[PDB]
Amino acid sequence: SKYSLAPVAKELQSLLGKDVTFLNDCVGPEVEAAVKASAPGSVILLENLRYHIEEEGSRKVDGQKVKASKEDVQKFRHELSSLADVYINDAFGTAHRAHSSMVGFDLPQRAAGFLLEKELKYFGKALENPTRPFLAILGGAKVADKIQLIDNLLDKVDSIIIGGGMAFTFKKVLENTEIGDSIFDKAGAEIVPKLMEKAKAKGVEVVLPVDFIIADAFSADANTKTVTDKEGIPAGWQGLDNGPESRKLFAATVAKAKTIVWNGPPGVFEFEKFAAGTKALLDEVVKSSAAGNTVIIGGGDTATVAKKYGVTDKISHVSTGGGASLELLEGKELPGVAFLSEKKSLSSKLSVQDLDLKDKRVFIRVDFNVPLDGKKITSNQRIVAALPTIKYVLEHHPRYVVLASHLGRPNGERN
Repeated sequence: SKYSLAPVAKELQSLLGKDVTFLNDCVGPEVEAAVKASAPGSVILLENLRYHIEEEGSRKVDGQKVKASKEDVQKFRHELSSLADVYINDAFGTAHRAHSSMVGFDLPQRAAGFLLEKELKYFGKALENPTRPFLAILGGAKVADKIQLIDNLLDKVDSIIIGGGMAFTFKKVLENTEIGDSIFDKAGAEIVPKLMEKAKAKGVEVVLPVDFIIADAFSADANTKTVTDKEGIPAGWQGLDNGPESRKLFAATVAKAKTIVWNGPPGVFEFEKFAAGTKALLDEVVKSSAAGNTVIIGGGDTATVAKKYGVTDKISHVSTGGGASLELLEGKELPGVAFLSEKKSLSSKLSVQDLDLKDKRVFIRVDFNVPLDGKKITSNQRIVAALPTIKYVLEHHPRYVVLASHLGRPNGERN
């Protein structure tokens, strides 16, 4: 079956050098029986949690949402729960979701794993107590979306680069720039003044692009040409990337920073033609961490850029999250994180390390949502990254270590 975690159990066994019992489900008498029948200290990997509608809580049948009742959901959670004495969450990328594997273990022995810990830590120090200047680079199509993100960041950054399609609303509202058919956010336009007034009151330098690579159609082979903000964008065109001067301007700002949080590329890097400002910005960000500074790449978007050009090892921290990263930056409490244990901060929270794990049935929600394109993993990175926690727990003599995760989108059904 397509979204089966079967290959992962196979890979994890070698990666661990310890036998891994793979189960064909995550809940049910058979899972409960197999687990109880495991040798002491065994490692067990359950089947894709999302084979069940009550993990997420709903699924879509022909574009028709089908939501599970709270009781069936509470049932699933109870079943998940019955497999463990200790619950460790090491799945940062799903922590912003109020899913069963995230918020359904009704037991006090709950803790964060090393990887989730790292995520919270990095984003915690940056937002809370960074080496200054603290620079935040944002990029995206919509500003209406980033309102709470931008607003939370102004309370902490020294400088903020706003690039990408969202820039245009900022540019048309503030400097009445001639944007062509560029993405304009009528809703965000209303709030830009409020946000700018806040930046001034806090001493934040807001850096916008001053020139743009414009296209006659939003496609990989559209006609392009460079224009400055002064020149403006004509009808039939739209900005899809940073211009040559906006890059020197962003590069200068990047150079000034001691802590950087990058969340959104400056242009459409997916398009070979509109990827220059991004490779440029990304080149700047690497030099900065090379010079010893703290560069954290958030999102999944920006993280894709780091991987695309192969410089992940050059960055202080590329977030695994994506929507989880974003929520941290907006300062929202993550469902799965507010679910964790005490002290309330990011840099805080109970950890695997704090709990007694000997003779304990240790359940760990890992991230084995590895990419596939050969009905076999194409990047076991996520699996490799999960090992320290697994290995830490194993080293502590547990009754066993039950592992759960999701993979792909089975859509609340086996597929």
